[PDB]
Amino acid sequence: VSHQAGDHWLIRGPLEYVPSAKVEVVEERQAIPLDENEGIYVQDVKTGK
Amino acid sequence: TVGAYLPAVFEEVLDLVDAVILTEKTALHLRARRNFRDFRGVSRRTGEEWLVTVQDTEAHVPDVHEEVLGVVPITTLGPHNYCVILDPVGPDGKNQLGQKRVVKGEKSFFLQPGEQLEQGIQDVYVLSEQQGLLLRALQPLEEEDEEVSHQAGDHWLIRGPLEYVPSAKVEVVEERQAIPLDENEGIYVQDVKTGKVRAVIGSTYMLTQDEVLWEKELPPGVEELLNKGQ
Amino acid sequence: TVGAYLPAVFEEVLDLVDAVILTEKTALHLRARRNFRDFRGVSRRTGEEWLVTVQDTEAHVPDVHEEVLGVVPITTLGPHNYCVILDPVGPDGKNQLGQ
Repeated sequence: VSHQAGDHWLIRGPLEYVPSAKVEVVEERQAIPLDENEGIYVQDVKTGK
Repeated sequence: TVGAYLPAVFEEVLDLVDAVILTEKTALHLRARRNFRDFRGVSRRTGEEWLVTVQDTEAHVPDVHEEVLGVVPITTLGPHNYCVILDPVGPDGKNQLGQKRVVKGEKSFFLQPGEQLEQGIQDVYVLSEQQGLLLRALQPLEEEDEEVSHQAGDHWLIRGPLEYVPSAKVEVVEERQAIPLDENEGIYVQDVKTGKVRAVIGSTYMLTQDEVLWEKELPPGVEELLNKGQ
Repeated sequence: TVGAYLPAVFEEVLDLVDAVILTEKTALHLRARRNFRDFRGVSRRTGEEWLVTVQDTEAHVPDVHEEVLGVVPITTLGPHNYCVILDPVGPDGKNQLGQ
């Protein structure tokens, strides 16, 4: 896979990661657990939706 | 010559001069006190200045014709760095007085005599999708960027996932950022070139080069009735 | 030469230099005071720098041409460790400045 300068992407799951010299770790991210009745509101910042 | 030197009767001994040992992080800056051909046979004129570097010799004993002006540390640029060189040396080996050269990237070099950096060593702009720069042309740009031309005093916007290093002919006017808006939300924008005001509604928006945010005034009772009905 | 050394009339004795004993956890950092060919025959330029390690010799007597800068401890990475090296040495044996 290829990425342009300034692009953000997410890596997830059971894995080992060593940041390449060309990559900055922006933040640690964690999944939110939700039962069939529970939810969250999320904003897609690229489209604002 | 190594060993004990015994001077001839008319040779006055003055002092011992030790070598300046060069390293790939340093260079020696010299000036000619008179005309001569140097350590590598290059003809030097009076008051001429140059650098000696490891590619010439690993140690130099400064000649009786050479004034040592000092040791010059290497300017190192990281992959994400740039710098602007004032009075840069040209192809005829002379300082290009009043001009600038912009240097980018994984590069290390010594500033030649009379060169200096405009603002030291600087960071490349890395812009995300939500970011842009407003740029001003100080002089005409012809094919400088991506097969587009700009007149002096033009403004334009660059946006999105890119690296940017401003050409010597370009001023960064401002850092500019997109405004996120859901399908019912909006902003008023005035296109200053035509003067027209419009509502931008329902998507994340980046103000193009001509535009400003426009403030809508309401009659003095209405602004309260929007809060009371909120 | 091992044993008692008797100096010739013109040889001024200065001092005894003991060997730096190397271990697989250490290396000796040296600089050349002048040009020479070293303990393994490698040509050294003035102000050049290098490391001596157990793979070269188990003990090293620093030559009169070699300035001892110090002992370098080994950098060990566990299976779960990583590190970033600044100005790393390239294929031509020179530091890649800024990389």
